[PDB]
Amino acid sequence: RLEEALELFEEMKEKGIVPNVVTYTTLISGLGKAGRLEEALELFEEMKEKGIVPNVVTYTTLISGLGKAGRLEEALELFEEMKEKGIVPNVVTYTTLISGLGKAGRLEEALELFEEMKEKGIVPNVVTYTTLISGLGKAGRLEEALELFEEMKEKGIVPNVVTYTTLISGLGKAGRLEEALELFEEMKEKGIVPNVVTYTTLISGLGKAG
Repeated sequence: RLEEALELFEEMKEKGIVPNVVTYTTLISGLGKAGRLEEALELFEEMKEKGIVPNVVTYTTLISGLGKAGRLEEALELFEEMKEKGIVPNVVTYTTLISGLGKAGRLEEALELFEEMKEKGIVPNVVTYTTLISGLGKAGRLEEALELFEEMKEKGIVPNVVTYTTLISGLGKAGRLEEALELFEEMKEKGIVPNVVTYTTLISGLGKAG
């Protein structure tokens, strides 16, 4: 009921009443999910200016939408600022961040973020994983992409088609046909349908040998 809440908020302000950090955090959350970013920004400015101290939720909602927007430098600004004010970031902040840093080809920083997130005792997820592995493979760092795949399984996370297609394509280009094979089999074991790219690269390598 976000539009009603807003009407109420305007009526509140009009009769000269002080907004509370809670009314602000909920408004920023609703505006953020509603995908209407900039409005959530105006509200962040009223909030900072009126001296209200934001929670971890205002920061996470903003950085999530900021990342999807592709406004990485700003999202980062926030992330750092939040860190200063002692607000300890959750899994989503990190995920949106590394997802954006990967989409931005700023890999090693995304790496550092992952190591930091693990250091702060945060739990990486299937999104943080598939994104980091796809990032490593896309940059030709196949070896690491592998290690990370393995450790991702080691934590019981089930990869999806992307991590597979990317690794198999890389292994196929690389000439490590045997592993690309066991991996093809393993990815069938889990019942997922392979991609056209996997098939063609596989037949191409399988063909060029034996």
